[PDB]
Amino acid sequence: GCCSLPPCALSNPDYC
Repeated sequence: GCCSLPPCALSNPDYC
């Protein structure tokens, strides 16, 4: 999911 994908985690910091 998002939190294990660097580009996604970077854009969704509070979510992760």
